[PDB]
Amino acid sequence: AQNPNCNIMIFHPTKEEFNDFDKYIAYMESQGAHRAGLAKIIPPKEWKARETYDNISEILIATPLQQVASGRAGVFTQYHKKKKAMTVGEYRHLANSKKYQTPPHQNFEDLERKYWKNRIYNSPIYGADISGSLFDENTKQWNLGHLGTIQDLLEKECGVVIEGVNTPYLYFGMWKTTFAWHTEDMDLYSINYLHLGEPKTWYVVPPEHGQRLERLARELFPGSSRGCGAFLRHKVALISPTVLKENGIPFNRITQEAGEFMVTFPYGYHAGFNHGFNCAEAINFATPRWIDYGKMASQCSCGEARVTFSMDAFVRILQPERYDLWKRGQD
Ligand SMILES: O=C(O)CNC(=O)C(=O)O
Ligand SMILES: [Mg+2]
Ligand code: NI
Ligand SMILES: [Zn+2]
Repeated sequence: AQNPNCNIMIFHPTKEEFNDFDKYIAYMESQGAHRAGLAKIIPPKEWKARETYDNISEILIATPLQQVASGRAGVFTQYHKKKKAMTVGEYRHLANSKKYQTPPHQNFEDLERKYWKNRIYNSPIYGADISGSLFDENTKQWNLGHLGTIQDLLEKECGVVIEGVNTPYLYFGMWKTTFAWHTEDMDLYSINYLHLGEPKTWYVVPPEHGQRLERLARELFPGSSRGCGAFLRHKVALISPTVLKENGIPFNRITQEAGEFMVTFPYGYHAGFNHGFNCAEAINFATPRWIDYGKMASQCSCGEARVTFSMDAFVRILQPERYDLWKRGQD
């Protein structure tokens, strides 16, 4: 069995290996990459996503989200308070202001210590989930707006043609902006490219151990757990590495820098934070190996998780018994 300790693997494809996206994901899995739940891909030195980032300031962040925490430093939830629209140039100036900027620090480990000690006492503003792409249309390799769609994969594997579309999303971050513990919708893969700016630190639980994280989360968030049998789908709960280690939950950590891709694998729980002003692009995708995960994925039916148009067909075809209850949650 390849990668039996479920370590995060780092790949350095050549320009020739970077041509065929599906084939390289399958290669990474042949080496056991998926057992970690997360892998890093460093593009070949010849590759670029676009020529420059000098002309992005007029992108609009229509609904910036202020991430307000409740709880204790290692075990907290966050809610998202909607703020007035601002441009990327306005948001970058805000991120760099004395109120929001990254503090002085020694290295990534010192900054991680400061994040976990102090996150709850601040409310950073995240420009998340913005439909769009920063890949140049002429970038032919690993262009997140030109991937094979999940609807086409389902059709290729299972023969059923379905409605829906699959497009990327931009994330503009600042110091302490936070992504809560989650797997993807329908336990899909994700791919995330850090286009510019400061790093993003990730935490991940191997898919084979995801139920250990879920049982801890039910213990730590007991009211939320009574409210919903899949409340991590709400994407609001945070648990620190120290707390994970105290409770024996297997996990790994890695820091992504500008110019690097991360891939999350089906049912790989992940969480993390941004180091300072940055911009990432991410999209979900599927492979043949995903189908069995999609069929078994938990679902939120309490009404909180509210998701995209295209998840309807995935539930309807892969989980017909759950469809009626899930759809009631959506309506
Ligand atoms: O970058 C973020 O805030 C969150 N991204 C992801 O969870 C992902 O790419 O799957
Ligand atoms: Mg612009
Ligand atoms: Ni994710
Ligand atoms: Zn729910």
